[PDB]
Amino acid sequence: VQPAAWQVASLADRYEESFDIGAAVEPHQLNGRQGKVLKHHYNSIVAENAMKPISLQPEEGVFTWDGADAIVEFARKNNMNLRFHTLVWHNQVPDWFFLDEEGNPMVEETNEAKRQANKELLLERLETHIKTVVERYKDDVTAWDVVNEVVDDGTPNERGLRESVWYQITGDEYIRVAFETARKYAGEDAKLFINDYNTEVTPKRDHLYNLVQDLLADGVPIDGVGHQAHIQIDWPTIDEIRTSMEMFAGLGLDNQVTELDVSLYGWPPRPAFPTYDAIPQERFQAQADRYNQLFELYEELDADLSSVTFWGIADNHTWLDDRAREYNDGVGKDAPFVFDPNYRVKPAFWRIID
Ligand SMILES: [Mg+2]
Ligand code: NA
Repeated sequence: VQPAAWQVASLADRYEESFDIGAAVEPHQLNGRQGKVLKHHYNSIVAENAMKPISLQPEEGVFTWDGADAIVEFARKNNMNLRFHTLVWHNQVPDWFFLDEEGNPMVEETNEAKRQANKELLLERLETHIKTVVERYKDDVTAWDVVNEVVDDGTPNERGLRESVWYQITGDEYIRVAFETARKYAGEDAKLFINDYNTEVTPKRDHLYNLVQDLLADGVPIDGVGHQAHIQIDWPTIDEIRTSMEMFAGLGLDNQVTELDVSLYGWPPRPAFPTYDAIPQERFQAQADRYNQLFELYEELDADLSSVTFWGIADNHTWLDDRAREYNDGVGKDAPFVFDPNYRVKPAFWRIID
């Protein structure tokens, strides 16, 4: 019988000399016990959804600020650092960005001259998006995910870049423009990150390594790498995680762990247990060991790691459940955090609080 999260020692306090402790939040989770857990264990937050491009500009010139503002207000009120997630991504990004002046998808265009025009139009839209959003949240955001997931899992081109709508339309230019615009409007002091998953493993790691070396050499402003750390119990290895973080630190970049979850399953996450109560104790203990080693590593690397954020708060809310449902016929429960669905501490908590 584990105690409630607000009854144990604060994680932020335990790691205050090492790094921020962060959580991804939705507006509705800012009160209640989620609220209470946040104020007690965390000194940083990020918007799980309320700040992605489609959440902020769903039609051109129509900005929808309420959710994001609610999160800001809460960070402000509770003296918490705030990551911005995210200025550019190829999902939860609104359709209108990528349509030509006659409403057709720019990617379908076959004329090399109109494509060039479409590239100028898209980059202009991006610049206008970035400038507006940054200008509003400039004074509260302490770290910016300028771009998210622009590096490919494979290698479809020279630079190892995701051939998303952004790249198909503009090559690598949106990346340069994203950072340069974000620097421009946020000021020299703002911390700009390139955020991604599987940063721990090659080829992707090397591509990002190469890419940030390139961009830096050309004076494109980029302060750090965001390691999503959607990880599993036995993968990636501790040595892979360290090597990625220490490589990027070698370049003078900051590292943050930005969306950490420790799934009870592999990839794809099958077989999942159908409910939390069905999850055998065995799995909470393998997770607990994984967390112990993971936070041993983080603390060891704390010279080069400023923030560790979980992609959620307690196991009642986690996108991993969508994945579990997806790969197990609509019924499936994961449990990635150190607090359970009822805000009680899990074996993993004790392993990282000490
Ligand atoms: Mg420990
Ligand atoms: Na640190």
